[PDB]
Amino acid sequence: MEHYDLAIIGTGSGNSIVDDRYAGKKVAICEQGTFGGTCLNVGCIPTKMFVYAAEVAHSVRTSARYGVDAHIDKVRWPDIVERVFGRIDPIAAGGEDYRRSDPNITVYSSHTRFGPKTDDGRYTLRTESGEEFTSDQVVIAAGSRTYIPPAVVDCGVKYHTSDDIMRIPELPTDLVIIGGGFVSAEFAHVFSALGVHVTIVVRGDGLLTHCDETICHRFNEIAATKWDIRTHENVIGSHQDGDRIVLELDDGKTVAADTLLVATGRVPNGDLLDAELAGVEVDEDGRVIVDQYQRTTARGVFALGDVSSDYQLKHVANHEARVVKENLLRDWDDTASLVASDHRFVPSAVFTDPQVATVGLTEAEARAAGHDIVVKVQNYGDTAYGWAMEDTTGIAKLIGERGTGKLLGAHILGHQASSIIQPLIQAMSLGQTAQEIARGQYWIHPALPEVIENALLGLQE
Amino acid sequence: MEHYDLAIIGTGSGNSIVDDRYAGKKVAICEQGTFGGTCLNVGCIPTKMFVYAAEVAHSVRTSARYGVDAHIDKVRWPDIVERVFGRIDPIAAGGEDYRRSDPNITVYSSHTRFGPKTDDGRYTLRTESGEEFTSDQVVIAAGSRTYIPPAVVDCGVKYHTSDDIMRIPELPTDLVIIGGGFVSAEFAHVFSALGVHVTIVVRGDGLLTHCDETICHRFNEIAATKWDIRTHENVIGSHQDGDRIVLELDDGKTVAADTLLVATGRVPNGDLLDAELAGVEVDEDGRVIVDQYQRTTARGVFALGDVSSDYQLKHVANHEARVVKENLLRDWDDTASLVASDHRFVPSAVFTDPQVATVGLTEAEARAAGHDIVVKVQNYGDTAYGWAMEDTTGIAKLIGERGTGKLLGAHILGHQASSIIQPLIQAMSLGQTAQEIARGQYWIHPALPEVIENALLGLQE
Repeated sequence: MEHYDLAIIGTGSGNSIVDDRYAGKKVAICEQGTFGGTCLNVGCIPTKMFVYAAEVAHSVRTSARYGVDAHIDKVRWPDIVERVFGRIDPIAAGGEDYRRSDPNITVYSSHTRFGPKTDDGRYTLRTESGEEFTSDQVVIAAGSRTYIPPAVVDCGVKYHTSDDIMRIPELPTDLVIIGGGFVSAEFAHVFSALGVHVTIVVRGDGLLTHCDETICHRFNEIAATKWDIRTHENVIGSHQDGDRIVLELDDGKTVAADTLLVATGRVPNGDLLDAELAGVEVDEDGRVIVDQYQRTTARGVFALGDVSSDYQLKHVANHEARVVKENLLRDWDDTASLVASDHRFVPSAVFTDPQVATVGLTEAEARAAGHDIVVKVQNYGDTAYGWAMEDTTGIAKLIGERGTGKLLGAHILGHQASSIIQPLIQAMSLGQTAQEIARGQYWIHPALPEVIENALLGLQE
Repeated sequence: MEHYDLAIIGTGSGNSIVDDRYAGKKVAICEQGTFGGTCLNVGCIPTKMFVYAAEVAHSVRTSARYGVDAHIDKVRWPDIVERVFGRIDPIAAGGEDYRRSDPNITVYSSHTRFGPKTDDGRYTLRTESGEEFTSDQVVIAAGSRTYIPPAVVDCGVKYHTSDDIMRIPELPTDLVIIGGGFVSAEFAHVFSALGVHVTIVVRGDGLLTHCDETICHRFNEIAATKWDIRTHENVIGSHQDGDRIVLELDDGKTVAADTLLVATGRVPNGDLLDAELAGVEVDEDGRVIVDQYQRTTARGVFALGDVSSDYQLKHVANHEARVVKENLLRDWDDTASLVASDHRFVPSAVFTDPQVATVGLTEAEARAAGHDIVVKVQNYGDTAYGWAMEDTTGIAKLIGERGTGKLLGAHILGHQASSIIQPLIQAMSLGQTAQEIARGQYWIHPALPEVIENALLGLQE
């Protein structure tokens, strides 16, 4: 019989768990699909890669705006796909040899359930891969999986999410997109920059109704002038009609396009473990119960982001991986000095046209929290940039508590959003105020971040 | 003869100093070139404006690397120039009435100069503009003035600096550029992106020998391949030969090109004021002497910016104007509440191909300060930005003191250098330690600012 000291499933951040410290144990990291979890092969890392191809293919489109003329000539879609996913296929087969070919660890193939605890209290793990093995401690990453509404299970039309549409063999002539959220808004810009009309069919009223209000506003009012935005219009079902896919719409007006897309949201993958038997709560989501220290209800076993966090992102996953790989040594005894995850302020970034990056709380949140607010919206304009790009619609909305000047969540759309929210992230996370950032440091001028200046300067303080 | 409560020489930042507070006094100003100083009319706002047109004209050139095809098609040089200077011609004569006619002030013309103090100790100021008036306090902005070596008085060939080469009627077919002193080599990229061979002729050894050593190195060793870089070889004399100008070199290398450029450096403007009579020392440079509080040697009179400071930039000029506009009221008595400028770290940004941004001290300087250092080189590469863009040549130099994990100057070159040094600028200003900044906050994954991540992570701590 085989038995390890520590086990892992997903390796989004689960490959970061293996460190020194242990260095002399038996470890298994049974990964089911490509080593890297959801991070490198399907989720965060593989995205944002096509984005630069799209950004060049968009700057050529907008070249006329800057006294420049440029032609698309030809689109090397095969070369773009091989440049993106020809980079992460051998590297994927690299973090796997880390824990297969190399000694004190051994990894197997897909499937990793849970089994009844042994009489001596150890954790049982089951592969449907003709094998069963127990261990002492097992941490679960198991990434996340995109979710398709029943409209696809009533037909069988070929569907694509973030998992596969980046490796589609051909560039469509006309594309359908459904979903208003994180996973769906990137491909709209990414593809439309490469010469395809996309047809957005959401389930609410507009795109991404779970972000900033005064950012949803001016993202709707630029997405309308590029993509076909159908509002509610709940897709009732689909029926293929030869070539060209046609979905049936809530108001009868059936919509047609070449290729399909879905990705309305994600769900964690804790259910597939049947942890109900091993005394672990999963709670419908797949989220798997944890706490501050990512500690579940069973001993020695833990979980990480996506599968468990309240943010399905890799930075929170890395902090949770930090506390996981650290807490298997500072035993569950001392709830102090056991090191807890940072589940305060986190940034989210959706790279579309234009980019968007948010952090902290929105106006609705702080108004529901009872504080009086000094919100400002700085136009990507009055800076010495703005006019250099003829940027008319880019904005950075910054929220701060009055009296003291405590910034509480920024929301920026326009050129350079992620590398502009980062000063605001730094100020947010560790006891920085607002004026401090404003007139306590130089802003190079005419550097891009100058917006923050007029974003912070004009506040109450 | 007249006497005012406040006088000014130049309104580069002089339009911002008179900022309420007084609101009910008599104020006089003196403009020689154009109301608005060098920022709005010649310096910061321009130069960097054409840069985005050039950067689009460079992304088209590099599109081939990313499975993209794009054409140079057309350069709308007249439309670019009118798009640039259609912003600073009416606004210059708009922000000027802001501080000249309305609502209780009077400003005069021509170059002004100090005159002998009156018997009651008041400052006399002389405009060659027929009229003369004195005052009680006078601030000197006088920006900075471009400097041409004697190399031009031995020829008479048409020469261009930052003042005018952006408003040249046509775009040359082959261009020569001289000057390596002040951070001038922006126009090299700006023009070469628009289809003209530029010929750099320095006076030292390489381009801009007053920057970081291991950055001058890897910037010269890409500028050699993109632009025609002629090393040292002091031109001295010149002789124009029709359209294409040919300079005669001491070593025989006659250089040829259509249009010329002259950006070897700038010098402060204290000499032309003959302020020597009104008791203010004009040091060797021609500069205006001040100190922490921007306090010169005569009372009530002050100076700010490049005309007096040791930094020829507009952000430091605006901070010095910030302290100035307040210190004209808090008399020299309380030197503790007379408030001082922040003259530690200052950021510089040179917008070329690619951009570059520096802050604090370089490695040589910090070695001259006696600290043992934990320098890191991030390489701008294995991060997800360079991983998606095949970014090979961008770099980030981070300097830090050992033991505690301090910091002594960041230096970043690449696509996004100005808007990435700003988190590092904020970290510099207020005692954040490398350890704190690294994993004490979230950094968006996958996103450009991840470059800072492994720049801080891969350290002694």
